[PDB]
Amino acid sequence: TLNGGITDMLTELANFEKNVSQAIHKYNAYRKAASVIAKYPHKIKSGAEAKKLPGVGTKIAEKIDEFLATGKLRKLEKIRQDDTSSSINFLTRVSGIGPSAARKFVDEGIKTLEDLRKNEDKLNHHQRIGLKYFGDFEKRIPREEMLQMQDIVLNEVKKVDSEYIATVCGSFRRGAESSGDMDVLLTHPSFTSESQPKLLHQVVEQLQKVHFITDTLSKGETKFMGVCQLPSKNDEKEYPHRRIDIRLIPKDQYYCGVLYFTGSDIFNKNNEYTVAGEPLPVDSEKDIFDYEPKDR
DNA sequence: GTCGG
DNA sequence: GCTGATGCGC
DNA sequence: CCGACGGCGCATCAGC
Ligand SMILES: *P(=O)(O)OC[C@@H]1O[C@H](n2cc(F)c(N)nc2=O)CS1
Ligand SMILES: [Mn+2]
Ligand code: NA
Ligand code: NA
Ligand code: NA
Ligand code: NA
Repeated sequence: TLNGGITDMLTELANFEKNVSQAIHKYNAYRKAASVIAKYPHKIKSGAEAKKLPGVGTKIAEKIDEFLATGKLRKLEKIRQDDTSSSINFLTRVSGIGPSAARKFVDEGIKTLEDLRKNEDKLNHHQRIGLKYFGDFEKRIPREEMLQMQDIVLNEVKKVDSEYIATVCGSFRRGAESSGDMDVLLTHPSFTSESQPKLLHQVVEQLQKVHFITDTLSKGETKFMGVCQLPSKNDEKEYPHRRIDIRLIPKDQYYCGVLYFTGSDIFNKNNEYTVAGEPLPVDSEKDIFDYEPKDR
């Protein structure tokens, strides 16, 4: 809301550091700064005022000054008009195209999605899938669809083996009314940290079998990443294709896993598996609290 | 780019 | 053919 | 001044 022009500017500069300059620590400096300014409850009137906040320093303060005087940054204006840099930044929006792959393409004169379409042969598997669903992957998912998606996953996991346990984590578990993707945690009593069968593959295969899963970006023994889609009517309009992650965790580390991927971000910082220690037994998420998703 | 040893 | 490094997403 | 700044699974590349 307040400082939005400032926060948009910073997030834009951040994206240029990451995607074009390949300077990841500066990308995080701009994001840290964008985040503290976003939570600052006043409208900022000067650089010096901003500078007081942790993560805002001399250079960001002078930039805030230029923006406040002119509504612009010479530097950002210039790079947006720049064909190379601007194209590199844009292509990274395609899932599977990082900063390195974006620069090689634009060096060969491949600058748009149309150019990408004409050169399928030059893309790897992840990248074709990302191109194909380019607009779908940017859409958010309504809760209502997430509940329908949840219904399909719990039903089908349970069909393969009733001893599986599955939990849809992320913001959704925290009760959020939209979500960026679907993250699912899976375990099975026979998979323990000190032990294993194709417990991921059988679940992925059942969901492909009923046409919930439509494509595969990556798939190993522990982690699957891919695309899914709700069924529609022949009459009604098609659902967008959605991202879905599935992680197989051992039973002991499960509730430690759930806790971690359920979050939120800020809440956790207050490990994933959990002066070297010795591994404590957990039958539930509350054993950890001992040693509620919604209010987070 | 910002922080802090 | 194998291992170790890098790119990528999150 | 000058180094830290996050870790991990999977796909794919570089190198032997
Ligand atoms: P995605 O569904 O965006 O995020 C869920 C989990 O959060 C963890 N996470 C996210 C992230 F963006 C970064 N950089 N690190 C990280 O550990 C793991 S996936
Ligand atoms: Mn997610
Ligand atoms: Na500051
Ligand atoms: Na990308
Ligand atoms: Na780049
Ligand atoms: Na995810």
